[PDB]
Amino acid sequence: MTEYKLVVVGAGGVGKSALTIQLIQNHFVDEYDPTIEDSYRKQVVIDGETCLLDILDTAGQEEYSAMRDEYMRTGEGFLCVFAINNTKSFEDIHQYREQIKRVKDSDDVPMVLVGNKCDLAARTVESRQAQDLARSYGIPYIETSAKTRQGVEDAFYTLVREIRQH
Ligand SMILES: Nc1nc2c(ncn2[C@@H]2O[C@H](COP(=O)(O)OP(=O)(O)NP(=O)(O)O)[C@@H](O)[C@H]2O)c(=O)[nH]1
Ligand SMILES: [Ca+2]
Ligand SMILES: [Ca+2]
Ligand SMILES: [Ca+2]
Ligand SMILES: [Mg+2]
Ligand SMILES: [Mg+2]
Ligand SMILES: [Mg+2]
Repeated sequence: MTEYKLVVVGAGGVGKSALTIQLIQNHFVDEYDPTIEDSYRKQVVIDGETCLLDILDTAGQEEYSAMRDEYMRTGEGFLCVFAINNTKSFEDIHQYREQIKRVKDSDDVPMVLVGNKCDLAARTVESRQAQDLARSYGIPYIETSAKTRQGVEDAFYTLVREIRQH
């Protein structure tokens, strides 16, 4: 069957792991344990296709990011995650996208922009600002909450749909 290799990237603490674990394991991780490099694999049916998701959950903390580029280079699509209550994480997205372009050696890489923690009201990134960023990259913007599950399946499945367009 088809395997989709997804890679989740973004600044430390934005909820990359919590999103991936909510998708795969159906619970919310409340604590913050910084990631080095973890992988998850699950067979799912997406738009009627039985396929295998292979998801790489990467480090956002600089200290734990050694060799992240070597993990990223295998990816077929990238979830570029920021938190809607973390303006710096949103600003960081451009540098993650530049890194993606470098590791894939391409200006045309399947990606989705994800604004996580949308259950929180300390919003400093308005939807329209992120919509505009995503538009400049030619990709969709989706908001998620790893805590409530809002948008979680949609974000990952949208990334699969973006890979299918390439
Ligand atoms: N309210 C709320 N908290 C969230 C959400 N997603 C993650 N968090 C919280 O934010 C913290 C960091 O989440 P985590 O998934 O570890 O972040 P990360 O991006 O994987 N960090 P790292 O890059 O260091 O591995 C945790 O305390 C987690 O519970 C969300 O959607 N809503
Ligand atoms: Ca594949
Ligand atoms: Ca929990
Ligand atoms: Ca390269
Ligand atoms: Mg993590
Ligand atoms: Mg503002
Ligand atoms: Mg699209």
